[PDB]
Amino acid sequence: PIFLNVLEAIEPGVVCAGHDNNQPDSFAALLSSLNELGERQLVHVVKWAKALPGFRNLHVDDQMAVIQYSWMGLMVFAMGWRSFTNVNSRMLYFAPDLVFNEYRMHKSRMYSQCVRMRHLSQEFGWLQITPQEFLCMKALLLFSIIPVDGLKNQKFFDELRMNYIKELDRIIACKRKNPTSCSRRFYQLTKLLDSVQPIARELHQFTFDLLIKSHMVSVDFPEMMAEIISVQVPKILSGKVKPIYFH
Ligand SMILES: C[C@](O)(COc1ccc([N+](=O)[O-])cc1)C(O)Nc1ccc(C#N)c(C(F)(F)F)c1
Repeated sequence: PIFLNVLEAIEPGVVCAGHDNNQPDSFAALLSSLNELGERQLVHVVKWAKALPGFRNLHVDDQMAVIQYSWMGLMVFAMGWRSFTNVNSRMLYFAPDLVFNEYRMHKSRMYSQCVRMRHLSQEFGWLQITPQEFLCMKALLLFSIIPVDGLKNQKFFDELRMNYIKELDRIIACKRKNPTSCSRRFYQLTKLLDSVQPIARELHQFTFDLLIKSHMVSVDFPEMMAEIISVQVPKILSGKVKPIYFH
């Protein structure tokens, strides 16, 4: 299983937020830690993406763009998996040192989004998503958001995305002789993948609004994140960059 061996091999390890859990919870501290954790994960998402089969085929400018557009969604999906495996969806496992209970979900002012991610977390269990399906679905997520005006080399991207879908087909067919069974599974997985997008959108909107008023609530945005929120996120929010839904 060359393809799956690679996905397993490059899967990022544990990333901590550096949050002070000995301090009473506050909006400013919780968000600063989410921001810092976001940036720490981006470092790994970039290394992960660049090590993915065929990613180098993409034009250099498209590589960066795709990573930045998919950043939020990729983190959402992996976070939901961690919440399921580590705490059976009882809380949201953003990081070992940044676990959200309902109180934190509320204090962060991201309650609706957190609840949707908890539901996603539960879905991993309800649908009995295997670790290999998770890995392949997450890679596919990276190739699920593009600009209307197109990428520099759209054809290369279309080929790569198609190949990742084919790998998902193979993983689904592995140990499934009945085509009907494969079809139902593909339906379930693509429906689950689609559900990630609306969640990332709510987080993008929240993050955008927060940055614009950051100086009013004492929230610290890392240099890199601020740039991406001000340059890339608005393209998504204004409809210039859109997710590719299956349904
Ligand atoms: C509020 C914020 O810190 C904003 O972080 C951003 C994350 C991504 C972008 N972006 O443009 O792709 C912008 C901002 C945040 O949502 N941070 C995090 C940090 C870690 C994780 C994880 N795991 C998550 C997520 F995805 F679970 F919501 C969110």
